[PDB]
Amino acid sequence: NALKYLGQDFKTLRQQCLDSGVLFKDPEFPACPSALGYTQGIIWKRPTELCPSPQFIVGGATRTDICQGGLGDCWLLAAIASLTLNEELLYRVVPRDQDFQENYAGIFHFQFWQYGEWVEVVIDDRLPTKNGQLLFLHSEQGNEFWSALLEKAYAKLNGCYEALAGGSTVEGFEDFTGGISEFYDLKKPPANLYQIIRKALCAGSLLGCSIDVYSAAEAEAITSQKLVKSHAYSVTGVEEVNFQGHPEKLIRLRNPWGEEWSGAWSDDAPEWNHIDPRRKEELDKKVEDGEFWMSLSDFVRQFSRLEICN
Amino acid sequence: NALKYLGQDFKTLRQQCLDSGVLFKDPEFPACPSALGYKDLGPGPQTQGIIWKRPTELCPSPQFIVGGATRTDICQGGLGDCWLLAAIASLTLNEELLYRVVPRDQDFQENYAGIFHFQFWQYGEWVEVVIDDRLPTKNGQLLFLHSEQGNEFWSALLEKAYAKLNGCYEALAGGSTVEGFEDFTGGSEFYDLKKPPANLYQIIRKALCAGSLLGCSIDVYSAAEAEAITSQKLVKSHAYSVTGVEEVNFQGHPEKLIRLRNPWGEEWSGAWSDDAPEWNHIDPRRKEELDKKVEDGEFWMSLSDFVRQFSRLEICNL
Ligand SMILES: [Ca+2]
Ligand SMILES: [Ca+2]
Ligand SMILES: [Ca+2]
Ligand SMILES: [Ca+2]
Ligand SMILES: [Ca+2]
Repeated sequence: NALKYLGQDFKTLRQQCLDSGVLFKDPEFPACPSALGYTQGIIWKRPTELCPSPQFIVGGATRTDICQGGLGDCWLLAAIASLTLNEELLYRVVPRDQDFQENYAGIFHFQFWQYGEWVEVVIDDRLPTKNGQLLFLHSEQGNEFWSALLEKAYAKLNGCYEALAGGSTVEGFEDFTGGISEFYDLKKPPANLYQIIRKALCAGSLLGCSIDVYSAAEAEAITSQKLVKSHAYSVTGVEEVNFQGHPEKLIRLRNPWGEEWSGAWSDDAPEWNHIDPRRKEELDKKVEDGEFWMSLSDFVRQFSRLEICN
Repeated sequence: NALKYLGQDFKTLRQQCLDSGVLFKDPEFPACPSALGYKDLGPGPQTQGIIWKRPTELCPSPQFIVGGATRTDICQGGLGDCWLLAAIASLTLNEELLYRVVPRDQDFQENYAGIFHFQFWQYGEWVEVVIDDRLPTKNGQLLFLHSEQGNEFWSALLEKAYAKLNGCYEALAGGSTVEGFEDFTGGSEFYDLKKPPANLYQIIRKALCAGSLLGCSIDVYSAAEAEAITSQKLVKSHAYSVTGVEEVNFQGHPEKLIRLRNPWGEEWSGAWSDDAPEWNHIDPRRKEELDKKVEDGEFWMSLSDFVRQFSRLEICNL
């Protein structure tokens, strides 16, 4: 039974609002510069003000819905994308019976992991905007707001949105479910890296990776093959194809921007025409979406580290 | 051997500076508003009149360590990084590990070039972080972490290297971990003090002797109630170090006592407090041993009042 953060109860607070005919304004996280953590013309808007018929979830709560905005919370967002592949645990963190029509009182709740247990966090649905548009996390589908709201929820538990940026975890994700964070030096990898990744993905584990830098000015810089440096990616898959008379190990990556690697095994790359055309159809998706394949060899050369949250 | 953060090598950068006859200025963490933070320490009240000064500009003869690297040297300044500072205070009770994080062959005399290094735990390994010794100051004083001995600077510099690794000083405030301390050495366990285990005393004692890091705090139901002070001088929503357990004989029975330290360096006013009358009712030697009368942040409580007053105990087993 989850701890109520600051003793706020979603159900009793929603009822109070509904009965009063008001929308929730969270006294513990005001729509103020202190919630931002710091940029002109930021106005807080509810989804019901930006849209006539806002949806909480459209076509399922998926990684497609994870596009980073003007905030350096890549690790959190690559983590949420990874979490979408573990559907049962995603829907612990993101309660599904939440929407903008039934019982709508401008209030939402999420469950996070803090201090060896589940914590329930209540928020109001005012979200920072600039120019009629969400500043921070948004979905590919503009009528969809579950991920915008989830991110505000993490920001609340971290003190402000800015505290979400820069680090390799956040409050609500530290030792998630009481599991073991494991890290692999990709420059000295295990011989069975492919299997360890495949097993983790099958187990509903969370995997991400980054490219280390040697200068603060090189952070977020983009390589000649369109990788972003010092930037958390999701590992979203692995497959084996037969290429040039031998097995060929592939790894699938997703940039939390939602928009990619231009090297071997990239979306429009020529290696896909030298495999079983059936495999090209199944694997080579040609969408500018942040998600792409690399060979596992190219993966270990380009990136510094693999993280696995078991 | 530890990974060098941003590829920065202490020994070769230090010699470059000595050979140049300059003092190191870290190009990767400028003594600028950016190194401070974004809201409570961003551009514009707590940051008005901040001057960065090296300890050599603050003092005529600055020291790195004076009479040991000990918890009395951890006094929190105008920055809400209490979990970190309770962690570091806790870590001072594990000497072997403290001196892996704080390399001892550093000073302000021989080889001094305004550069220091510390090793932290990041991504399942040790990381070495280099800093210059320019520290934030206001009104002629350190703003953030300082020692009780004003000529001592190891802990001030340590907290600066944590700030660097975390992006800025502000990044160290608010949390129950920080970059360089997440899953320290492969280590965390949490006890609900309102439904505690029968053997809690023994769990704590074992952990303290293992050289584990122990800490505790009081939860709030209101954000405004953070850092509020109770009628018995406890601070709410505030990281404390657990630094000791003892059993004394009191009113015919064994009495279990726990020692806590406020990382402000300044205390519980109740039973077993510094000047509490209970002490005059146990063996005089145990009183001289245990009852130190110093406003230093550190005090005893009975384990019974501890579980009544505090919400949660963290144990980070190394
Ligand atoms: Ca969707
Ligand atoms: Ca592209
Ligand atoms: Ca793509
Ligand atoms: Ca000292
Ligand atoms: Ca004292």
